[PDB]
Amino acid sequence: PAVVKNPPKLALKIDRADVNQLPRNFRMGSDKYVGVTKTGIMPTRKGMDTMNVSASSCFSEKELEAILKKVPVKPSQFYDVDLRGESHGYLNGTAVSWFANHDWGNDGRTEDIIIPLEKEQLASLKGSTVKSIYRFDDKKNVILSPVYVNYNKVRTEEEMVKQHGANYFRLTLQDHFRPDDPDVDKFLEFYKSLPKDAWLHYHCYAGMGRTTIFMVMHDILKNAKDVSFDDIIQRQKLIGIVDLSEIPDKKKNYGRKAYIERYQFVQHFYDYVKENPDLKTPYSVWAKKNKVNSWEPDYNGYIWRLDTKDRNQLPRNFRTMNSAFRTDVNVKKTGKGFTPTPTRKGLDTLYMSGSAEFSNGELQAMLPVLKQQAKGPIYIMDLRQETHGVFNGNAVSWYGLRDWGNLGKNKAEVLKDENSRLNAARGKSLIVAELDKDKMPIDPKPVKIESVMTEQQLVEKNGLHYYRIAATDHIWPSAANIDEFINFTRTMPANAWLHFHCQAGAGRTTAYMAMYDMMKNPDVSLGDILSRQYLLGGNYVAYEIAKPKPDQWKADYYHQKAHMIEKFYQYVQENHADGFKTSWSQWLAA
Amino acid sequence: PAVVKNPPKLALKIDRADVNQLPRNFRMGSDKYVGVTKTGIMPTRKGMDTMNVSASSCFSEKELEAILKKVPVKPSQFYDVDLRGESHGYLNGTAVSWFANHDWGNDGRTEDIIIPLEKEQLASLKGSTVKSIYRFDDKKNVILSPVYVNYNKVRTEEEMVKQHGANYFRLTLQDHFRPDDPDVDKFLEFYKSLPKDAWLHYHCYAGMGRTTIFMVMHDILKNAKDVSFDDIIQRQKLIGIVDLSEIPDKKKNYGRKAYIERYQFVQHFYDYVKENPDLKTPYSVWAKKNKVNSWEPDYNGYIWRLDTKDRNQLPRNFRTMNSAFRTDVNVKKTGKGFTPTPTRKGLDTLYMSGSAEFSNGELQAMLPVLKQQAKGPIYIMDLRQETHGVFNGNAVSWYGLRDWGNLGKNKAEVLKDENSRLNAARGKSLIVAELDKDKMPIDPKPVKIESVMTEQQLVEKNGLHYYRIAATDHIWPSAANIDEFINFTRTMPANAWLHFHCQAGAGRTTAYMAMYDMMKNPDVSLGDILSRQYLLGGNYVAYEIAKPKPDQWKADYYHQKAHMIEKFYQYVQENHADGFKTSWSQWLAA
Repeated sequence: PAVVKNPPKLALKIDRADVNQLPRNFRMGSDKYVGVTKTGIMPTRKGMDTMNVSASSCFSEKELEAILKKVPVKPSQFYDVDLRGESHGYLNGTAVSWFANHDWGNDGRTEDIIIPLEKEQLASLKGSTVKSIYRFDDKKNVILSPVYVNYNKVRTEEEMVKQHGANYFRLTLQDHFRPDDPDVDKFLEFYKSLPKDAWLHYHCYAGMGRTTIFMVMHDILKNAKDVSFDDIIQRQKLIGIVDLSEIPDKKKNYGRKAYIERYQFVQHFYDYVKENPDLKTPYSVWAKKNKVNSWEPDYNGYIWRLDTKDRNQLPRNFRTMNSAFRTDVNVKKTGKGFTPTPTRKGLDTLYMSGSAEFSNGELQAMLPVLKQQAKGPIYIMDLRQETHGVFNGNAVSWYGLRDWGNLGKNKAEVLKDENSRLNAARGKSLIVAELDKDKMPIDPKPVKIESVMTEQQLVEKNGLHYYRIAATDHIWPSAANIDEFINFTRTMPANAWLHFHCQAGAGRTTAYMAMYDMMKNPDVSLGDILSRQYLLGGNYVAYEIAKPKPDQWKADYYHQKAHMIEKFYQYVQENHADGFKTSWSQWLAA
Repeated sequence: PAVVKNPPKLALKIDRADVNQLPRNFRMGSDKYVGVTKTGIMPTRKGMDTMNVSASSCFSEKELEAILKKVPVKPSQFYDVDLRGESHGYLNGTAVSWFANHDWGNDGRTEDIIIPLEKEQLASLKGSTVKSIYRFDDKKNVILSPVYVNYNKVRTEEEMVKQHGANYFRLTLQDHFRPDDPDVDKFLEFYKSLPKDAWLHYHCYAGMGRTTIFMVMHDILKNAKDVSFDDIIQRQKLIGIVDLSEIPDKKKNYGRKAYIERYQFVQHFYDYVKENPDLKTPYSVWAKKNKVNSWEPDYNGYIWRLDTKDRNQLPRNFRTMNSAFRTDVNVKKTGKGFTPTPTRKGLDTLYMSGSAEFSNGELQAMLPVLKQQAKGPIYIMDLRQETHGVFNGNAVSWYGLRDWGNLGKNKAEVLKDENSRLNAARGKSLIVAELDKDKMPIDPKPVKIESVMTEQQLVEKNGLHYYRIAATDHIWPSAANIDEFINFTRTMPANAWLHFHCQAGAGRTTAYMAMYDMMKNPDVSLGDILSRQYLLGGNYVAYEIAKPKPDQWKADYYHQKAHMIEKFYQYVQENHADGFKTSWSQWLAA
């Protein structure tokens, strides 16, 4: 096969053809030493025979059978530890994956985006039994001219391994680098919970880098108290093929730094198991305490942001289902299915409005407009996970990088944080600033906080009702959050009017309005729903970034929304009849 | 101007046209804040007043004048701290440099190779008066279309600066990376040695990256006990541009790691200054102690290598100045001036021979041949810096990476180490192995060491005289080692026969034989001497690698030999008259 001259950014290619044999670089913790150390003295073998571990490059289905046959245990005691962060899966028994230069197909992505993206990429292959798939050169690490592959099974590595009665565990590690502290913590949690008779098999693509890191971690976990670090490093070289302490002249600049960083990492890991036999205190906490921690971003709040100043007029992006379509249309900000002329039916019976956050004056201005249109209990649906409130009549919020100050907290932890911080601000002199295009404060100056109340106190004091859903800014609403919404609609009053809002009244606000709209009008088309919600004043829920520039971190999140809003529409179609007896979370299990 | 579609690997380009003005990104530790921090809160300015520091991008000669005229001190209290590792210089008042992708013109070179390489690169321009010099786009860091530059003077940044009465200090740092621990030590030593009214000006190419790192170090050094780490990081951004704590979304994989590594480095530097206000413990020592040290190779010996087995025959590459030229001559192994038919003038009376190391048996076979051609006392000149000796009749050495086991040691320390290790091995049983092409031991098996002696004891026991020069393997002999040799020849008998040897009989051996040949025969040209010495069985001293692969670390050292051998020649021509009154070191300094 010839080398592809103009390879695409991301190309699906063959990893391993289905062959009956042990996979490349297969090896066991009890194998004999091959070759010699630089001194010519063999390192001790102490503890090697009882580690119950193997490792290899990635494997085709038939190669996995050979492994299961070969290892001295039953599939139920076998755990496949999948270390690849790049997207991969199986066409029948053939292993495949999406390749980008340096095997950085999912470069910079987090696990919560990688696992779902991969599921989708594999899903896009189902429903066909023939596909053009590039070939690959292992030594030159480049893609080669394609060949058609016939198949009738598309599986993730987990589905495939489970179907042979074995276990599975994934880590989405970028090729060429040591794992970050959070992944080490995730791995140690998995390892601490295993049955004492478990057999771990590590693999990545080639079977050397990442896999050697983990074979050394395993060895350290089993024998650090009895064997030295240098002996562990050398014996893993002798039964595998990589010596982690080796920094070759071949490696320069960037590459060289990654080799050094991975070698220092296993040294820190060694020192960790050595000073913490019980693995009680987390690796990340230990590393942090000893200043050898890896870097992670911090999303915690650091500044009171002014969301909107008290003024007497409607809030930004305000709209009702009885509002006129917009004038400032821009098709470049729309997406799949946007017609400039949606049906607009069911809208008058849809008692729903939406807007950006509101201050005290903006809320006064809304009451008359809503009272005149409403025909039942009016609810303000606050969709903000971030801590926010009211300072001297102005809407403020505790802002952290990416507005993710409460990421990871449950609803109750959010409320406790919210009540706590707002209170701690009462009466003090604090900076409350508006943020510019780059999120830096504008002409910040301290100000005395006279009054402080939650948005709920402000809403109820004005005779409206209130319901909080702590949805994270910039992302598709979580499964639990969408269900908390559907549940709420089960028991809500008769002709309840729902006014949705987040920080700007675009992202979360429009996604929920669109979903509510679909629930009440399963006769309208997904395209019409999304189009009307955008024409009214929200954004286009299915919008995607055309040409993703480097600094556009939202790209994958927009894509995730585009995909899930359509999955929601299909949930409404198959479950509204029942009255949604099947919850969205349950339905997702299909 | 326009971008070049295919620039040469290394391309000479313009850094700064000569203009009368402050250089870009010029700033002073006393400047005022511009912009805000993310919290809206400004960091204290404590100590920023008395740092006596400035920074900027690289500058043209006129821009240096603008700086000197601008700072509040006289040229004599001014220190230009040049952080550029890339080769740079001046054509008249215009700054120029040799550019390679990512500005890694000298990627992986040590300061010992760089400073002289740069001097030779700049010298290569001397003589000519016109040069087509590529232009350069700062915003995209790409080589643009060439212009014709006319100059009458070529200078190093050091020569240009001192001519303006200022002081100069260089650190050869690679762009994009934090400084390594040994470079930090070298900086701390420079720093500790300064008068207290010194003005330090830092610059790299753009005035950011490397420069920001040292602006932050400088601040830390002057105010660590009074200002927090976070404040120094923020206030340095307010007067400069770059915020070191910022890891931007646009930085991925390799790039992102570098940003992180530099930010962690200034944090460790901060802890170090905090804990060592007196800067007594070197940074590297402290870093190793705390396990936050940067990685460096270990050249220490670790295995007894079998240099040459006790056999009865002349040693490898044996040869005399009465010998017959080689039959297997290879021109790909020669170089500038290789006549395949060089003179013979002054040879029959040079009284010189050479060869690889030798064991007991090979010395024996050598005596008869020498004692027959020698018309005076025979001296064995052992040119090995590495610790070696004789085990059970076999020539062995204590081999460390690159055979640099005694790197950085003086003659006395080398002999002390040699006696210690050789004696320590007597009686014991251990590995003495021969090495393969990868320097790994071939079939390592322990052996009992019955007898042990130094090469000196072996030589003197056989009635020959012994002299030792500790020359480092693979490189051009040091100025001190060359002078130690000249001095020896001035005190030896006029009929003395010198037999040089190293471990292979090629590198060090031929360079010294060639230098001696030139000293006795100032009449014959370099080419004759070098070819003559190659034909006789040595190697070509001016040999260079044609298409050097990334794994051939020796390329730059061969280049250095080819350059210094010619310089030595010019030393003879100008000093053979008075009998070398001025030493090679003294001359070199000119």
